[PDB]
Amino acid sequence: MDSVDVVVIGGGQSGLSAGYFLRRSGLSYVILDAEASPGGAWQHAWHSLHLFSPAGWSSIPGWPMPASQGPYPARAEVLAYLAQYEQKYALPVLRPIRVQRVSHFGERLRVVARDGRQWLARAVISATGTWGEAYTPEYQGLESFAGIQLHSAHYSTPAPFAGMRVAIIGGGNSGAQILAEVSTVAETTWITRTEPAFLADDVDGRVLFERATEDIVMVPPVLDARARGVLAAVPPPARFSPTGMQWADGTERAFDAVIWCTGFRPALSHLKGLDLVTPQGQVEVDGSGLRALAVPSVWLLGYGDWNGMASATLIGVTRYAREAVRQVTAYCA
Amino acid sequence: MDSVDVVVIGGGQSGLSAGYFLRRSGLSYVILDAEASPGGAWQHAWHSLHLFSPAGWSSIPGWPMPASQGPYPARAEVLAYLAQYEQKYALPVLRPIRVQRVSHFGERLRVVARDGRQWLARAVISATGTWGEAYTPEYQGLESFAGIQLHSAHYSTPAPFAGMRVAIIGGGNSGAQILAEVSTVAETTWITRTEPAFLADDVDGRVLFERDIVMVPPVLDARARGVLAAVPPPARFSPTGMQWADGTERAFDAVIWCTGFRPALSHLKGLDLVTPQGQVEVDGSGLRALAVPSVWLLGYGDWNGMASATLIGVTRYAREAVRQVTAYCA
Ligand SMILES: Cc1cc2nc3c(=O)[nH]c(=O)nc-3n(C[C@H](O)[C@H](O)[C@H](O)COP(=O)(O)OP(=O)(O)OC[C@H]3O[C@@H](n4cnc5c(N)ncnc54)[C@H](O)[C@@H]3O)c2cc1C
Ligand SMILES: Cc1cc2nc3c(=O)[nH]c(=O)nc-3n(C[C@H](O)[C@H](O)[C@H](O)COP(=O)(O)OP(=O)(O)OC[C@H]3O[C@@H](n4cnc5c(N)ncnc54)[C@H](O)[C@@H]3O)c2cc1C
Repeated sequence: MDSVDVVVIGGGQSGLSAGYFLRRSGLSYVILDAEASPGGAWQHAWHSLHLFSPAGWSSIPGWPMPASQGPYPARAEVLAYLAQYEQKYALPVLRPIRVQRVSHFGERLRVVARDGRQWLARAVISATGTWGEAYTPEYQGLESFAGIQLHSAHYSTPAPFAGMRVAIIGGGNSGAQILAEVSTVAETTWITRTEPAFLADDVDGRVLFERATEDIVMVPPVLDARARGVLAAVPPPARFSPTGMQWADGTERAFDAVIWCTGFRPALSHLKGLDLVTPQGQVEVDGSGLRALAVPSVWLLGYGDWNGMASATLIGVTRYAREAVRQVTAYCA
Repeated sequence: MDSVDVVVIGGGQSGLSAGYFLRRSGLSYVILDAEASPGGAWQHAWHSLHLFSPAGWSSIPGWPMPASQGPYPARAEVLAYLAQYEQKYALPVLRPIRVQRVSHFGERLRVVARDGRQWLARAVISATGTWGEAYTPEYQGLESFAGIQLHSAHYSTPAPFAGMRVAIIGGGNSGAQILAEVSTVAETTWITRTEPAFLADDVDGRVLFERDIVMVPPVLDARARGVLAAVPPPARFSPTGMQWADGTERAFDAVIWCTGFRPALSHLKGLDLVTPQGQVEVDGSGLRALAVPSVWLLGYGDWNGMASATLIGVTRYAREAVRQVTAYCA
């Protein structure tokens, strides 16, 4: 049972960012991550994925992302970056470890792994991301649909959908990008809640970051899809049928497959039992967005806007990582 | 959407055995497996694990296990075997693929992967093993125990248990072996339902095939260190330990469940094949499913053939299953 000052849970961009700042502190720490390789959830993104901002705009603290081959970073490059980042700062990343549970051990916290390894931490920084909690909504008659379903989290390639009629549900960047790729081999139908909003052709995802005083980027395959005229959105249906869907007015479309691009929740099963997870799947944090209210020794990092505006982006996590790390450095004194 | 005659789900020793025979049939087939590497659930066994029979007695069809360095095969050798086995027979193993669902598509079956890939099969041989469905029983007050728990499926090394009081629950070969290893660094207590029965010192796991727990070297050792005393189940758990019928209390820092597994058949839910006992209802041969004739099952344990869930004993059922389906495809 190692005693450390800080345990960081999750070894993605968020955890590596926390790491960079903890290195410059005087504190003893470790970073626990469940994956086989470095790179967080990017290891699970689909093959064609590219970022929506250039390398300079996709960089975490200190060492920036190397310039990419094309205008936008490819999935591969993001992995290469995050790999080389750990080495560059020789960060204490133990991998693979699945943290099962964090629980009270007197004044400190006890972090337990699936295989019985244990750590004793004065502080914990949860940086586990969202990929692990894919969200599918509940629609009437869904349990009856005979076709194929998957979440965007497991989308990989358009091939399997060749020649099918396919519903893409969700109107974010993901929906748009996957719609773009699947429309190349399938009769496609984009189902969105509100009619989608595209940024301008001459601008990129850095814009979403610039709203940090407090929608979807025209990345090349999206430009292409627009030009092929497949970016028409339709409102949600009313019911699912065994073979398709049905709308308010009674119009019926058949589908062979459905791809849920309906987002994710924070992956905080390891904090259940500390009673920190709200029924909305978040935690209640202080005004800085970072520190948990019900248990002062737990900080959270990188999860999304409730945990800091644009914290769930490469560029935007840096600020909160700094703040979280100086906050805990104070706590350890 | 590939049409094949037979889809084998699971690329462990069971699936490779089904594979060996399907190769000698004239049939088109494929083997889908979820893991990163070959070797099935042996990739997940703990570091010190050795088999309880020699190599000759741990072999699947055709090409036998190479002789091992020591008297019993080590985890590493088992993986090496199963790796080379696939190359030797150039078996059609697609990996990694997670089969989500098998469902009716007219006369045939439709096998669907998590990422949308699809196959159209006249027949399906489920060989997904048990590792994926670890079983922990439900004891009173368990939710309250403050210490550490894991199933044997995630046991790895004794180090984390150094200096603790530790309960080992389950009295199989696993319990015994894990007890043997963890007793080297921890005050240990073996909790079993039935007082455990050891085979004789001069015999090994081949005996179990000739139809309880084998005296493999670390177990001999543990016997000699006097740590193989079993105790009956407790009555309830406390936050810091357990309590027996008579009211005696022992404290524990950790608990390791060696209480077995169920068959991993989530992919057959929805065909309504999975009994509430976690099995499926099969014909007299033990292999073919009753409620859906196009589904065979292989390697899952005694209900699916005596000693089917062993390296040596799966061979027979693989052959039988494969000749059964070869008949069905005609
Ligand atoms: C399709 C898609 C496109 C995106 N595009 C962009 C983009 O173009 N630009 C951009 O800035 N952002 C983008 N993001 C968002 C954000 O950059 C990613 O979500 C990124 O994955 C978040 O990094 P993270 O560390 O917060 O989460 P992750 O990278 O998911 O998480 C890090 C790690 O924590 C580990 N973990 C979780 N639980 C445990 C546990 N119990 N024990 C140990 N380890 C654990 C996980 O396995 C994972 O390795 C995109 C996201 C998606 C889904
Ligand atoms: C601790 C322990 C010790 C043992 N010791 C011995 C011994 O000494 N001698 C002996 O003969 N036997 C022993 N066995 C038993 C048996 O030999 C092994 O259990 C073996 O792993 C069973 O072979 P299998 O192929 O049926 O299962 P596995 O090897 O677990 O299964 C093969 C594959 O099915 C895959 N799979 C599951 N679901 C899906 C899906 N939905 N889609 C795609 N792929 C899937 C799994 O990923 C897995 O790789 C032992 C078992 C255990 C647990």
